[PDB]
Amino acid sequence: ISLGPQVAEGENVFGVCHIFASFNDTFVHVTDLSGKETICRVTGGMKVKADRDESSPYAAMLAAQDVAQRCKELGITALHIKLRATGGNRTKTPGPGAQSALRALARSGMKIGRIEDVTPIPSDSTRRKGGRRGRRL
RNA sequence: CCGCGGUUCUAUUUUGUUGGUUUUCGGAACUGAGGCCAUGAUUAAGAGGGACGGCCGGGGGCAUUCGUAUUGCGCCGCUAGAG
Repeated sequence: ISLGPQVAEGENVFGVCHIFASFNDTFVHVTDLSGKETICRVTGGMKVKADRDESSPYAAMLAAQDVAQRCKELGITALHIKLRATGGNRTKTPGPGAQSALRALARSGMKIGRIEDVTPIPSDSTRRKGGRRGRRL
């Protein structure tokens, strides 16, 4: 009770941290072992007010620390991690804020379980946006 | 190729007293049974066609099935952002 379980010292509680680290934004989302129930979600867009640094490591680590103190407020100790890119037909790589948010969570008194990639990879996608001539800049 | 059967006609004869001539008279018309030919098919193209045997191949047509992705929908969670 009291915003946490009654688990003894012998066993620790495992959360799940979805790090949707794309370009232009990074999501850190802590949930239970099914993901059905959520504890906290903080993103760079709601942490920086410059509209450009939504994917910056500066805003990403601040998001990670905020969900970290909230997780400790709920007594969450261990944390399996699911890293996720944009996926689909678009980019399949994590953005800049993945490593900063990951490092911030470790250094904020949290424990780390297993990191796995849940990036959506199509067998073969639909027509990707941009035309056949690419994005001529 | 060689002889022996097997048809229709025809240059000439002179069986000089006319007549009848035998003129098969000579040769050419159609053919059956033969003999002989060393009897008679160039080779099978590092040309081609076809067959046969085991494969081989995102070759093609039809039918069936699997995969996540994307988009949309319905609940649940949570915050004011998301893009």
